[PDB]
Amino acid sequence: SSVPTVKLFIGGKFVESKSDKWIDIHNSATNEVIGRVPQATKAEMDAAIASCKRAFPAWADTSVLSRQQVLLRYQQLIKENLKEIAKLITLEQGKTLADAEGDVFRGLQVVEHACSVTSLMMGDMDLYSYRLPLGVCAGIAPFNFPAMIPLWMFPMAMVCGNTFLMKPSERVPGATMLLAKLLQDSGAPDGTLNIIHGQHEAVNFICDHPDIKAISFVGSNKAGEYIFERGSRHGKRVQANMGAKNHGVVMPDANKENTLNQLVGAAFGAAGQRCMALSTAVLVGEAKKWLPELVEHAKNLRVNAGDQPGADLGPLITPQAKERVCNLIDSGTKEGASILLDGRKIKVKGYENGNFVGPTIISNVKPNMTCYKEEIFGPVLVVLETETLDEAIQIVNNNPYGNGTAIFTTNGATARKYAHLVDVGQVGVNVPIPVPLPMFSYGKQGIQFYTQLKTITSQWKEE
Amino acid sequence: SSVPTVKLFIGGKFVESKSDKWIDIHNSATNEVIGRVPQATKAEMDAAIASCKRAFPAWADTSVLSRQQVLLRYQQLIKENLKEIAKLITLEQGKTLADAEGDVFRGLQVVEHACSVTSLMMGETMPSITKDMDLYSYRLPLGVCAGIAPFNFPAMIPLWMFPMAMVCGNTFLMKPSERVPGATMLLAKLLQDSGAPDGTLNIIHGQHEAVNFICDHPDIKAISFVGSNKAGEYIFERGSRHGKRVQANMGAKNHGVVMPDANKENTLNQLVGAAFGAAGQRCMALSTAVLVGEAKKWLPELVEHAKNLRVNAGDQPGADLGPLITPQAKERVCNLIDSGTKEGASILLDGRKIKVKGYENGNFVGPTIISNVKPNMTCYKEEIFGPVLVVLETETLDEAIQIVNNNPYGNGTAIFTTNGATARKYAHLVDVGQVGVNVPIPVPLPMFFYGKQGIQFYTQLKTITSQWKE
Repeated sequence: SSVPTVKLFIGGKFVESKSDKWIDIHNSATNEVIGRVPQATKAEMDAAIASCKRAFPAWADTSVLSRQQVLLRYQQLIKENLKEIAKLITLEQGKTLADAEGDVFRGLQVVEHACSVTSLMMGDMDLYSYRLPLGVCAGIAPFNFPAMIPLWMFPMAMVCGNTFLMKPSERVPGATMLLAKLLQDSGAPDGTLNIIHGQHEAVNFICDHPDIKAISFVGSNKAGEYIFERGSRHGKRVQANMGAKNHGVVMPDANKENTLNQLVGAAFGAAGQRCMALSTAVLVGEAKKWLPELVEHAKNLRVNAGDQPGADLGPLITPQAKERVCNLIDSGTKEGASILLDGRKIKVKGYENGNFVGPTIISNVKPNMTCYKEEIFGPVLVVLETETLDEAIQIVNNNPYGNGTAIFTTNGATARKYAHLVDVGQVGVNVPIPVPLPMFSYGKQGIQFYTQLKTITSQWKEE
Repeated sequence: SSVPTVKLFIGGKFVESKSDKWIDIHNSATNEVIGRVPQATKAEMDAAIASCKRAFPAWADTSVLSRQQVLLRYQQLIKENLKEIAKLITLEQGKTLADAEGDVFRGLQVVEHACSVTSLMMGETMPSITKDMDLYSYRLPLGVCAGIAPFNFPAMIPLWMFPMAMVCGNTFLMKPSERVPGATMLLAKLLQDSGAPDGTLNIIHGQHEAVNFICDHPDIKAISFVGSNKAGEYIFERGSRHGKRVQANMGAKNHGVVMPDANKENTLNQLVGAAFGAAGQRCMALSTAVLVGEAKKWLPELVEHAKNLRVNAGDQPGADLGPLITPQAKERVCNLIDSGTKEGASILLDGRKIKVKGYENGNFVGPTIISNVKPNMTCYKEEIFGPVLVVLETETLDEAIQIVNNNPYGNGTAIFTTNGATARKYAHLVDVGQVGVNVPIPVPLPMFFYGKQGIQFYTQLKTITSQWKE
């Protein structure tokens, strides 16, 4: 009758929430409610913070080797229960089983990397370089890679000696809850990790509470800047990889078939619901003639539920995103954007009630049009036209923000020129996704962030 | 005389400043005008930025080995021109010859350290991560950089700041202090003599308007500043607004703690040398001290030692502390001492009425020791920036640690004791990164700037993923 509720995580126990506000988790494949996520109340969040504070000293006093072994056990458990995580992802977010498994494998690789770190966490002029932890940390997850967000923050935040208070995606909490259950089963001390669900109000609380020494967030630029400002206001550490559009340049000498295939796979893969999604492209020179074949390749994609075989792309997380992308495409058409493929009114047999949206391609887009300004975060690929490499480079640089940029070409001179003159953190050559996840502002940067330094100097020979 | 002006340095020529607004440089020992520093106009700053941008590409494409050679020749010239820089510093800033010598010595040491960033500038690569797929990262300069130094350390701070941006491949626009630009001009001349490509370094002089320009201009990528807390916070906020990365040392407050189980004579000597050292004008000055236990009964010995300090001009011998930076600084120090006295703090030692024979016109202020200070008093909250020592009375180490923690912009302190457990307790409880043990100043080298961290700051990473399959 009543769908199950999403439990919290305080003091090493999945306690139930007393809040009255509940959000229904609608299955993106059929819009069927499959869960209920509550909004953490003030008392619940205060108890979570108290548990994190009480666990901080004990967890920190332990040696780096104990935390390393705990994280190794957690990684082993994840590897054992990878199929469960994949099924939970395909159920909640509707992502394909293959893409979910790949995401879980990437998260496991990130965890392993976090484990491979050496004793670096420790670090008459007797001097020391003790790098002590910060304290109670927190994190906010977007709707792109919810199951993987905790796998980025928990390993480093813990091995560094800090307690974490996670804010998972209220619309995809199952994956994070399963990951936390596995972590607890790994043998970690009770109270080391805590989890609370909520909305913008919860983000405000987290950014306002003083005990929160650091916070990490990824997603839209608006929320990113908002969290950055509200955190810097309270004088606490903040780091966020702002989501941005990626521009995939295509030279005429590049491999036409392979380039088109990779573009159609990256842009429309998982309905473009990736922060590294290649939502934009630039056809240089004769590449303009590839629009018909690009549309054909896009059509060749097989739309189907994430749990069914042969599913190349899944539906949108929520119907609100479908309405948003529809309105964006309508505005683009009104402004004069020449659309070539329209998958908005797609009716997937057996799942018409879902948020499925077929591949969409748009050409003749200009930098001043809303299509180039607003982030689609959907199965839409806006195509631009240029006459020379310099034009494409300038167009890509004009973008206010960008995480990754790809250029398909076989000439080494052109590739090097593009990679050197471009102002993007990550540059890919013949690869639409330079890195599976945004590394540009973690690894070394994460170690430097989640820790501090005390240069204890002493000249104590006389006494 | 005509009070020779401080000409600018744009491109490969020391172009004269056409600005109408000028500031007269006064000698702190006699308050006599010795020079006129210009207030760079919009056109001059635009020309300097254009020169920096035009020089950037050639300096970046140049091999790092050539930049290291240039820095080596510059350090050699500094070694040769040590005495000249020391004399210019003693003249303008008013410090003692020994102070300027040590300043240039630390600058040269940091330059030498930076000269060995060759291995650090090298990138990394992983061959064949996937079939016919490779990965490699390139470290590249940020672009054009800027520097804003305080009235203290006109040679050490630039020598710590700009050479890193140079070796990293960036162009630097140094904004020297409004009060002591001569040393910076001499350093720039020496650098130009080192064979550095013209246009790589540019210097402009001006008031807060210059800082506003440097922070507002978009071409500027990174900005560095050292000095007071207010100016540092303002510059950091403006850079964050305009997107400029700013690294600033604003926690200039420093506290000293002395336990009864410590070397009395040596601790007192070190405190007297650090607090009143160079008239206590340096940012990282130990102008605050917390006396615990028998330190209260030792305070008389501290005053006796402070009385031994000979207030005399730097040019003359026996100079332990020189005159203040400006007469307004002396007025402010006197006002702060008077406020502390009115607030009930006993002035165990007074130096306001000091009169150096032959240099009364200067801004000389003798050692001042203030006791009975409390957290609610102004002398504790306000930064003195002078030869004044505020002494707060506490009973246990916990009280001193709490007093230190009450000052968040206090990233610097030291503890004097003999027990290792006490030192560990002080290091842990105190929320300060630079914690010293039986040392007056905890490694004057400040940071949020230099070393490998400096390279990371003045450089960026570009992850390149290339798969030349076919």
